[PDB]
Amino acid sequence: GAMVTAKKDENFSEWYTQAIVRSEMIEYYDISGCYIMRPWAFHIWEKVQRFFDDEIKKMGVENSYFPMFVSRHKLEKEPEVAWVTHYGDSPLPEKIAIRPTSETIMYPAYAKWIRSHRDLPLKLNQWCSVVRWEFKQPTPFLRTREFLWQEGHTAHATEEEAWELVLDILELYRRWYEECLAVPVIKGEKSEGEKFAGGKKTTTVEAFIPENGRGIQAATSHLLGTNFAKMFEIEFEDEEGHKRLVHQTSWGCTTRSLGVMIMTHGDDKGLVIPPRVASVQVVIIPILTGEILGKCRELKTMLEKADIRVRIDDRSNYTPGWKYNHWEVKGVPLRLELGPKDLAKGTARVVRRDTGEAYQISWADLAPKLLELMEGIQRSLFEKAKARLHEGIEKISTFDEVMPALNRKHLVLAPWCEDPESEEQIKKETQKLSEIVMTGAMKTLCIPFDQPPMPEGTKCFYTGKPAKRWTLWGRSY
Amino acid sequence: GAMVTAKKDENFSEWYTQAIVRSEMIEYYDISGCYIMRPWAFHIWEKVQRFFDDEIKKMGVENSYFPMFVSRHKLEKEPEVAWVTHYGDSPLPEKIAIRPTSETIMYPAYAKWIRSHRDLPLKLNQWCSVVRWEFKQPTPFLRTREFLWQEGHTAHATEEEAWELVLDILELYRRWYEECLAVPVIKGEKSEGEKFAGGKKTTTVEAFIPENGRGIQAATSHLLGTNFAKMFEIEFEDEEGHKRLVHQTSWGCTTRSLGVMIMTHGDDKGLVIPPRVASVQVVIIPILTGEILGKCRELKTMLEKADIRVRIDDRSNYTPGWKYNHWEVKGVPLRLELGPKDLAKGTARVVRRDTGEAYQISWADLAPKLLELMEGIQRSLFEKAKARLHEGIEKISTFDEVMPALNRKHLVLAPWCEDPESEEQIKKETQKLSEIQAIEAGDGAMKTLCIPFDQPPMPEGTKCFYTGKPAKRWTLWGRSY
Ligand SMILES: Cc1cc(N2CC[C@](C#N)(C3(C)CC3)C2=O)cc(C(=O)NCc2cc(F)cc(-c3cnn(C)c3)c2)n1
Ligand SMILES: Cc1cc(N2CC[C@](C#N)(C3(C)CC3)C2=O)cc(C(=O)NCc2cc(F)cc(-c3cnn(C)c3)c2)n1
Ligand code: PRO
Ligand code: PRO
Repeated sequence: GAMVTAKKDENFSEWYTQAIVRSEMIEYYDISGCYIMRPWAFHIWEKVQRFFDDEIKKMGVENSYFPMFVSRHKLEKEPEVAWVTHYGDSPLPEKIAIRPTSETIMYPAYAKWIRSHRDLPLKLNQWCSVVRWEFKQPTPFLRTREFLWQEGHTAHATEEEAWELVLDILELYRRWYEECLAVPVIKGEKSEGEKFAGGKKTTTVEAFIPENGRGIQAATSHLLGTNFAKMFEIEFEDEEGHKRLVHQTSWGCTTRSLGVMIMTHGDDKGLVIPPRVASVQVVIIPILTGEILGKCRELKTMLEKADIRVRIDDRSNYTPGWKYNHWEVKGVPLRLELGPKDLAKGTARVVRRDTGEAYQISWADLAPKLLELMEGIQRSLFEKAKARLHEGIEKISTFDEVMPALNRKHLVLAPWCEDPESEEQIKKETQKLSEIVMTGAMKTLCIPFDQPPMPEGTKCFYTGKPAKRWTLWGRSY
Repeated sequence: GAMVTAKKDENFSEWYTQAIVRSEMIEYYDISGCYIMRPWAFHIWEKVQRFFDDEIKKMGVENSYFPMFVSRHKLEKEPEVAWVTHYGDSPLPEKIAIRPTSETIMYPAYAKWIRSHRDLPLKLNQWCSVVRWEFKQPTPFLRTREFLWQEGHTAHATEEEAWELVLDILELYRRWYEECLAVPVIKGEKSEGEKFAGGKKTTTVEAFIPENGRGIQAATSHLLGTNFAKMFEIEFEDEEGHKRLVHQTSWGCTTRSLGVMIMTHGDDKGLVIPPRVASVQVVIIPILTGEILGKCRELKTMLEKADIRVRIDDRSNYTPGWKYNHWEVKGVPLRLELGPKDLAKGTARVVRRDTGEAYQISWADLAPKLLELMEGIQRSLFEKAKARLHEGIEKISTFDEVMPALNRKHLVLAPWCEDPESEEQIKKETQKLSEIQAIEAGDGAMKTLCIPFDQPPMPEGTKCFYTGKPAKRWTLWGRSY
């Protein structure tokens, strides 16, 4: 048999490795930092990809594909980049490099395509792989040297429109995590030191892993503004003849979501998959003759008439207990058992994956009851995570409250004056205090949109200067 | 005013570039061999990809994604590969390679995954890009140094099942080209020298460009057989305990398809895009003031209720004829003109892209008539291309018939004994003659395309059209891409 023996609330690392390995999600590779995405993990990426694609196509964004290579001189305009130097056995003219981001590849094309305001807005997106090479230790799904992602780049006439689309894409990411993956995220504004290089303002959705008390950036949505139009000479004309700079936005989302989705919902038994991204929503396990096996196909067709995803585990050379454990660690939401007594009884027995609750349902009520079951499972999966999230955040006043809260594996919400030097000072002294496999330092995660009230007079929690906004702090990824 | 000045049947080389550039399908990148696929071609790639994906999901094939790099030792296991050596300024402990094809990447994992007969069959597929860095003349879509594709790799317990899957995948490719792209292909078997390296037998579909009389391999499906399992120790335990080798198949299809489609259908005006893959099936062009745009949007919604892809070109800054030409070079099959005189009569004037025939349809009859018209356009495009294909293939007996046919921009179906030395000699001999021909012109070899599945009868005996040996089968020959 193949199941999970590690406990999630003890050795979280080994539990994560077991849950993602013993569920046929990843496979190791001989090249460090890279992993093989098996179909069970990929059919979730497919669902979130199709959803986000439909949504951005409703916004008018069109898909495209730009090369994976970039000339050296077009990238030298403002590391962890990999370069190509040979073709078989001979050297090339210029050493071309692999894309860590397609701004320097697409924007030369944007300047050529954009001439008049009638060419705006230009909204492009592409689904591609991206290489980011670091010495540091790799972690599956979260810190991968080569990850799949979507990256969209838009160019608008005015900054108002650009900012509006930035926020719309951030809302799309919020739905991606909260509605599709049932992982609660916090919308926020990035720090000046934590924001995208060369951009004006960077928006983000942040997630929280309670087991290690670490924050992690789910997705990102940037307002580049005109800072990149200067770098790449992307200009247009209004109906007055005046050459003006375009306002650019860029945004992206990786397979890191999947990893987050796992840590938020897996338990000591393995995976739990929200019914909205589950490749197989209901698995039918026949228990043994032709009558039972043929009735299972009738029930499969019936549930497929309700757009439910059903696979019958008619595999004969496998004990039913092995199928139980197999699909338990797989994370399938509802498992459906049908034996001979069930077929005679005219009912079936389903066991939900989140709580283990058993249900006896008649065949005439099977489809709507399973719909209600999946909806309730998704809602509860999201609510438990929301509760853990808000119990993992502490509202503080001074810095003397920081180190206890960090030790409780929590985050802090503090009044901050946004002095960029103060953030580095705070990181340094939090690391120093933690010193007494990753750092113990505390940095900014975001400046949440849902801003709590700032009282009449107020004070920064570190420098004592007048505080500007509430900031989320914590040990991060 | 992006038009197409070139003539397709005169300067075809330039016509292709004009048709693909002034439709805003491709854009040029500073690195040779790499091209930017703008949305107008990518929304065709999207449709063919959704089609093939649904169809292979019916076959139990599940999608995945393997890394884009391969180790040196695992790749050199028995070229045109791009090798990564540095990160920033520092070199690497081992040099890695960018994938030309992911056999050496997936198959080490196959060896780990297959243990018993219960793990078989195993059907994987991935949609990604591959980098073949040939340093010859790059052609958009046709021969690029970086191109998108799907590659599917399967492993079975017996070879009959593997070959069955091979032929099913090849049929899926024939549907991809003839039912989606409306481009006729020929199913066939690759020669012993042109088959996939290390494989047992390669099946293929071939397409024909008449303007330069060239054959081009549309897609491919390989029977690797037992050969790769020997390389990567991919074995399983039989139902009886005997340890045996898997039988593997590998198949793939690239963006080249799109390219071929263009060459098959575009005319002197620009693109012609088959309606089953077109991003905009019907373009509504207001003749230019809300009285007209309102009815345009009403018709847009009504046609959308019939799953018709409609975009209304309400850009008031251009003349209607400019819009006509702009959506003609893009190859939109149907153009719906709605003038102010049309609003009182309650009709609209629809013009199709392939023939130019113009119809005037009532608003109520709009949806079913446009459905019928798109079906007819698809049928007529494919049937015209199929007739052109059968006009361009010459059935021959002697090598004396070869050079005439090749000079007519044609292919030859000839009885062949299938000895590989014979193929190489015919290649060299056709080149050594086409060059002597072109000497007196102020400025060409022929190779095997496929051994078609629909073999004509082979009379008793019959001599190979080049060597005089007893002929095996009718092979396709022509100048290749
Ligand atoms: C899956 C994924 C997604 C990402 N991004 C980047 C873009 C983004 C999106 N979208 C955001 C901007 C974050 C939202 C995303 O998810 C970034 C990375 C990444 O740095 N991988 C390189 C790498 C390899 C490795 F072996 C180890 C490390 C490492 C780092 N610190 N330590 C201690 C080890 C890092 N890996
Ligand atoms: C788009 C694409 C698809 C392919 N495959 C991959 C799979 C396949 C499909 N489908 C099949 C093998 C046909 C089944 C296909 O077409 C192969 C290639 C390719 O060799 N590109 C490298 C290249 C660059 C270049 F600048 C020039 C040349 C060149 C070659 N001869 N001359 C005179 C110039 C070649 N380019
Ligand atoms: O990688 C990043 O962080 C940004 C967002 C997508 C494109 N560049
Ligand atoms: O590259 C090729 O020719 C084959 C097609 C599938 C993968 N390998």
